[PDB]
Amino acid sequence: GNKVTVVGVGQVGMAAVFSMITQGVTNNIAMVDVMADKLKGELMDLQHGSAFMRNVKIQASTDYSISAGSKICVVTAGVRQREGESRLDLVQRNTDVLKIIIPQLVKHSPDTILIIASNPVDILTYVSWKLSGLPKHRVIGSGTNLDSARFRYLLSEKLGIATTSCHGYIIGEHGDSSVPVWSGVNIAGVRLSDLNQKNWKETHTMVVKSAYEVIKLKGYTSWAIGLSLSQLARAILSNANSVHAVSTYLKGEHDINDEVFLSLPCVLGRSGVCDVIRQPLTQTERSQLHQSADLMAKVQAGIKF
Amino acid sequence: GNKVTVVGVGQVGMAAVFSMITQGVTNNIAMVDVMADKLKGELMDLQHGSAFMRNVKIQASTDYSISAGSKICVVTAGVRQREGESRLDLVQRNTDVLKIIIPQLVKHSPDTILIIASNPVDILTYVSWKLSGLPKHRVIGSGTNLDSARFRYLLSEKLGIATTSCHGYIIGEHGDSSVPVWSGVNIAGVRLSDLNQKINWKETHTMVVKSAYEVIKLKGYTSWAIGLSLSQLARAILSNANSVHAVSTYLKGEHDINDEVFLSLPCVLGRSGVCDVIRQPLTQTERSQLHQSADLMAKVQAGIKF
Amino acid sequence: GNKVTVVGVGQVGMAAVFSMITQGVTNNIAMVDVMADKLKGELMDLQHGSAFMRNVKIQASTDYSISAGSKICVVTAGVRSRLDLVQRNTDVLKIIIPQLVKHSPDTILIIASNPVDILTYVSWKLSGLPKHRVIGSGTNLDSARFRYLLSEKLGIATTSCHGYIIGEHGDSSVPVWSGVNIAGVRLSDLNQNWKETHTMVVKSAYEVIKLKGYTSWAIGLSLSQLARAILSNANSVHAVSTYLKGEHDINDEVFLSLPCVLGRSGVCDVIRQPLTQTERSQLHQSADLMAKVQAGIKF
Amino acid sequence: DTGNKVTVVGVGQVGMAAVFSMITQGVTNNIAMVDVMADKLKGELMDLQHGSAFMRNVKIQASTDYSISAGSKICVVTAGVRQREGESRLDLVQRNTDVLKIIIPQLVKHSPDTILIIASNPVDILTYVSWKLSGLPKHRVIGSGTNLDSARFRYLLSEKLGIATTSCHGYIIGEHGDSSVPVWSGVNIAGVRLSDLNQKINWKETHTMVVKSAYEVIKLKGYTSWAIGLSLSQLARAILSNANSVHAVSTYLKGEHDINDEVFLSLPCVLGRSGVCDVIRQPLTQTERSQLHQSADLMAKVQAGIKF
Repeated sequence: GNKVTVVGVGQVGMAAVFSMITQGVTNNIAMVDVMADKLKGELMDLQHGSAFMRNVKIQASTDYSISAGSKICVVTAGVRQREGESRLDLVQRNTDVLKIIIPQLVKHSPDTILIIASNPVDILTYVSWKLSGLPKHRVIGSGTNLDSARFRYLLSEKLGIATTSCHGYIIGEHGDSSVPVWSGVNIAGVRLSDLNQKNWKETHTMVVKSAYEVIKLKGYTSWAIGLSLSQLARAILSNANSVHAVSTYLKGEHDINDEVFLSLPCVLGRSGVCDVIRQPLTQTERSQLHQSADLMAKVQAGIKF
Repeated sequence: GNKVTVVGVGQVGMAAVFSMITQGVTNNIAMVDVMADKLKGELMDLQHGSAFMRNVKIQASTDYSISAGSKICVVTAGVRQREGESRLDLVQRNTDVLKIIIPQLVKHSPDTILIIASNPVDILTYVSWKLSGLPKHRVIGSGTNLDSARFRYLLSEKLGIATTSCHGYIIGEHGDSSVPVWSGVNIAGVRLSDLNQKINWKETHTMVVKSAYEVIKLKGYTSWAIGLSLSQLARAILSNANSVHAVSTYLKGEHDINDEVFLSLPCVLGRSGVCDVIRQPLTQTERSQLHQSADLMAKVQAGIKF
Repeated sequence: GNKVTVVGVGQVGMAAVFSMITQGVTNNIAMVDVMADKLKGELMDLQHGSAFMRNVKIQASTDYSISAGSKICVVTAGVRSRLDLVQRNTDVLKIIIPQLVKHSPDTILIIASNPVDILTYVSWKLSGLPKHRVIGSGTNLDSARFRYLLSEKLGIATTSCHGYIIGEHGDSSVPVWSGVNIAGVRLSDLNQNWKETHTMVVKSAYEVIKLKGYTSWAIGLSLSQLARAILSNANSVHAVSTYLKGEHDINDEVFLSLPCVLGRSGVCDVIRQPLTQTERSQLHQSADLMAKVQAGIKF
Repeated sequence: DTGNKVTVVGVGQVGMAAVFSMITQGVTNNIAMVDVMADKLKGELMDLQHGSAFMRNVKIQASTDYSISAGSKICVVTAGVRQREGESRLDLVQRNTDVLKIIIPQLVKHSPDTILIIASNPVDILTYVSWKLSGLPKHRVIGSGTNLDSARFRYLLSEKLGIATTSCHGYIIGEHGDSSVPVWSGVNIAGVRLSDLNQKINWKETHTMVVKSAYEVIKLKGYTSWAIGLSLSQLARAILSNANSVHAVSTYLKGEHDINDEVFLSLPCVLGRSGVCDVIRQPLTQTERSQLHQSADLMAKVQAGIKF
């Protein structure tokens, strides 16, 4: 009832699996990738570590039949952009990988929920949704969940107040164009303009600026997205109805008419997206969302399915 | 540096002790009361189950010396209201008990923080503060902390959304006249006036207060819920969390209140006690209710024989 | 499914429920007793505390129908000559047990009423359930405290001190010294008297009742541990009152504690310890006496 | 406050798995990472901080300057080379010793009261090398040794029997790897020795599986990371929490089991805040003693060829 499949045993996929099994998110994991020896090595390494825990089942194979009956499939596979490759060509090369992966996941787990983590995550969540044939509420992307959490942490740190009392989200397109919803940020219910306790825009820039600096320094990110994926899996498996900013089907919210995926705070539970939190955005916040959706729709129109 | 004393091994005090040691809040607990056999029996019952919890040092005695060096003293000792007993009579009977307890705690733990959990909690937090001689930020009462948790739970149940995204506080005087700060309620950053979700409101607060009294009417007392509440408050302080909790706190100087009373406000709690008070922009109706409660509290305080 | 019903909302029953909900053993609890106002009072007190926790379902009623579909039913209800005391508890259980089995035919029974061994036998017989689906709290608590105190004396963590008390709960229980080891080293071999540790574990248990009137926290924690083992399918080993006939050359159909492997189906297996003649004679002496008392019970 | 400060040396796959294990399992809230790769250190630091909302509050430092390790209670040493094709044991030991000659004096310079946990391979010899280089008391230097293999051993016994690992007891001791010693004389299930077991749900195969599967991991991905990271986190917790729990770790062996060689090999040790508080003295059989003595003999000879 709690089986999770992770596709891709690179840095992100292995950090996701390891976060999930050690944080007790699930005790039933499958890993799929194309490199048989690497897959078996990671499988055996984790099973040797399972020694420290109780009842953890791990499987791994190049054969997607190993994923059968998964409640969630987490997709981390993709390609890195080549120098001088266009944005559309990079999306298409990832799409061609997902053409192979996505229908196989659904064939073996027709009731699954998909969580897409491959970059660029918003358009590849749309692509995976289209390829899946699944309902819109059963396909999400890791989106801005990690950035929103780090945002709240940094606000909490500046204020000397626990993160559990500092509330707010980053929405929209993952990365530099994402939208800090300052109009909803509040500390114990007090909006920032109202704070009388014992500029801020840099905090958003910092969060999206640190994320790209990691890749330049160590070549990739792994731990933070791994923890974010583990949190999203827990919310779904435990039927938490907790709220997470994740890439989600956007058309029909915020006057957006383009069929795209961008991050919004979503109520997540066993059926997937139960509802989206409808934030009263300012016109400035809304216009940025619309601009991201328009540009993303234009790239999507060029994808060859 | 994590020692907690619990005064009173009645239902509330034992639920607090059990909550703290089974949830890892502290590993160093002292229980004080006047009932020597009951203290020893509770001590030995908790010790008999030692293999089923983290290692903990537990002491129990009628001698307050075992409380020496406590970071927090949780005071749950007191009487239960008698049939027809007036508020003044009940306050004075509890004050008489506190006159014995409080100076002994402060003698052995001059640097302690007091958490008062006897009813009526707001006035008895004031009494304990006045008797203790301690700084105002080092004496709090359980206040509306549990009421506020229940408030957010009932919002969560009505909306189908986890309590971790349903935000709001009940402030003021614990009980029928407490104040739901509707103006600050928000769901994932969305005020109620702007809420547009798939899955009236004022009933929720009435449900919190009516069900609270119904517990006391049916079994005679509350124990489990308040025990968990006190364990959460102790955790916030011991762990230096700077988390926000609605607790009975020194009110003069907040919201233009000039009465030296204690009522609940959301407090930032850490190792020093109350680090700060969250200053909510109250509506006129919310503010006037707080003021009326403060005025009535001052009048009852003037009748207490110290 | 993880629904647990606790029968009896006295001190032991409430301590078991509170341990289970706060230690995360289950999020689906039902409580049955005969006093409705006390029942709703406890229900509501726990529900208001669940405000601090995620999705916990609690029900409480004098009607056994609210126990329907329980994976485990924990029975703490009892009454305060020894045959007459056993008879009065049997009459109470004559009403309780058939109703529990009616509403949860696939349930496992954990009996906590005293005297636990004979009342586990009585519950099993009244239940019509397979022997592997009815256990008693038995010596599980005393064994755990025994290991803790050995560890404390040796200055080594309890997780490396191993051993069990078996047999009849209380003064006649059997410390199985032949199986006690520290990191795989038997006590006679330790290169880094003892009987007093067993005596004090059973002496302490009775001292608590004289001092505060009852025990609650320790047995509550023990019951929570047994429930977790069953619900999580741990196959962990716990000394519990269990069907004895056929083990250790016992021919009488009685219940006493042995270390049992506990999982989703109940007792998966019994750990078969090589007992000394003294250890086995004590077990047989207890079984012999239990058979004679059971022979006088009017069902 | 550095009361639980851990330094991890080396931010390769082992060191990062140890760091991540410790901070996400709450073992310590104060960690320092030291290596020679400035950018990698900063990237790992920032990656872990980026995920700060998803773990308990923690102070993380990372630097090529060992000054950041000052006041560490434990230093976990994972830096080292990977054996090259055809490389002799002597050559591999000396290449790792060259690295430790740099690392160990710097650790004890900045944390004179620290405990060392050595995790580079070959762990038993390199624990001896680190002890000699550190000048620390014998009970304050240990190696990861056979702790993980003992846990896997107990897990395999548990899987064979259908009984939780918490009731399957036993240790592998001696030299980590092919020559390690399963202490069959001390293996027991809920207090019952294997020769007495009569339960519902070839024994030697279990130890062979543990050693052969460990080698296979290294052949397939090139290294182990997740399992050893969890093992190191468990050892750190035992020491930091003063647990006095028993772990098979590489430890000073002279004077135990009639061994006269100043070597390190794994024995079950009681671990707490002072380091090794005591060694569990198992009544080993002739065969178990023979294997342990042979490993100690050979290890003394390898140690004699090390150039300090």
